[PDB]
Amino acid sequence: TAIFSDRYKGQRVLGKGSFGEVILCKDKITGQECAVKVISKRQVKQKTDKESLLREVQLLKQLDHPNIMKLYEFFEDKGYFYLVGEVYTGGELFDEIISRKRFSEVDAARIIRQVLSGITYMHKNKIVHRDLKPENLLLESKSKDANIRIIDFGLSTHFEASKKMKDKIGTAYYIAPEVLHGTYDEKCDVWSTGVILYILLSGCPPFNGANEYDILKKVEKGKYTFELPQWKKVSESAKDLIRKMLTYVPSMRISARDALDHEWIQTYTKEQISVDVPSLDNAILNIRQFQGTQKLAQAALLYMGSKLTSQDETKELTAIFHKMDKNGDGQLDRAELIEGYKELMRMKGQDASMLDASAVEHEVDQVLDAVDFDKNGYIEYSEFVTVAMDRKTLLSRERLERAFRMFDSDNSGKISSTELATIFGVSDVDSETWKSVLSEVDKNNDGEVDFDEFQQMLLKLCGN
Ligand SMILES: NC(=O)c1c(-c2cnc3cc(OC4CCC4)ccc3c2)nn(C2CCCCC2)c1N
Repeated sequence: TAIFSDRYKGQRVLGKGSFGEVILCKDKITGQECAVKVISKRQVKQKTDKESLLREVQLLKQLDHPNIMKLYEFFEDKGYFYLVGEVYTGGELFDEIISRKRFSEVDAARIIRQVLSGITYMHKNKIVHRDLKPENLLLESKSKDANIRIIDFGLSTHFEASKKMKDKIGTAYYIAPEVLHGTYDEKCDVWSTGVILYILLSGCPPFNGANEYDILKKVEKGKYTFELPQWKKVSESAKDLIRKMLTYVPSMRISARDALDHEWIQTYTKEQISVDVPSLDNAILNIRQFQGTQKLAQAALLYMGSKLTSQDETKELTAIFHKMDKNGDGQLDRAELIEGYKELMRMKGQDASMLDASAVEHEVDQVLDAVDFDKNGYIEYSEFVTVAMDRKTLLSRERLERAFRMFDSDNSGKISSTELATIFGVSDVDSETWKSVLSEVDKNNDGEVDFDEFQQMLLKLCGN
């Protein structure tokens, strides 16, 4: 029976998505590139039986639509599921939108119709997304006219979502109230799209709050308004469609297919009237701020997670090498470093990157190539542990710095206390807890932090 790494080698990590890591992979015979989502059975519960999931996979492989991620293969072993799909290189939709000089109702209507078109297809095949949100909208290439490909259609029905805030951050804004209460059908995906439409035309979520529970509460009540200024530049036709997508009771809410037939869509995507239509400069400003904020809270949580993983892995790795070293010499040699590093993976797992014994050998060699002399030599294990673990983290430590640079749009070097309150609110860190931590790093501060102080705060929030 077939095995994933007999067919694909890993070329590099693309990142961290719902339910697992996504790795850029390459067929060892054809040289075909693919994006491979790797779901750890230890980290994720399954909601269905094996049978039901194999059926859903078989179906998904046969579906085809230009706005839906194409799935090609599926594998399973002891510890993992490997979902193999087409690589897209244009990145998250909202990350491209903030890079934009001009945005109008026409740009929004082209995007929305892509999304609706992909959904209506999937609904005719009886597949609900359930967790539709901006992160699941990838652009196909780095072109300007790129198609939108919706990722993750079908996963929520079979895998139990993380309760960890590092993984659920951003979700509450887009969830349909009926999902909250348990009785949901395909119409939930219209809601979520309705929310994404609202955000596209105003740059503010319709249901908003200081922390996840406060967001959920607005959502379950289902009230929002169009009274903010930027709703002045927007057509009645858009607000009407939003209204019907944000209709509380699902059976009264418009279907995806009927949304595609709505006047706003008819009008704004006909690709004639575009030259005459205002750019929504306020909305795009608000999205830039919304996005920066979301990516910073996300980087903070990952960085804290990575410091904890690192602490855990450093001690474990050190224990494996000590127990290996009958020399009692603290010296260690290459084949053993690999053997121990493998024994680490054995029990930790955690590493989509280390999908085979050969991935490991090469990571050992890269560590040794940053280290001193004689790759093949008898080596002192403690110094190797330091460098191996730094390598693992600093991608976090780097992404953290980068997301703080991006968030600091005016290049002041600082984030104000109010900005922190927002950042920690979205990260669901208790106010008293961070204020407390803020006071212990800089006991003289005046309500703003530099990057080094912000980093020290997060270190103290993860037990350091
Ligand atoms: N297809 C790709 O190009 C991907 C993917 C991605 C996302 N979801 C997937 C979901 C997949 O399978 C499930 C869809 C039905 C089963 C298979 C591959 C996937 C790849 N994430 N990513 C990035 C991951 C880091 C965050 C940016 C997106 C890609 N570039």
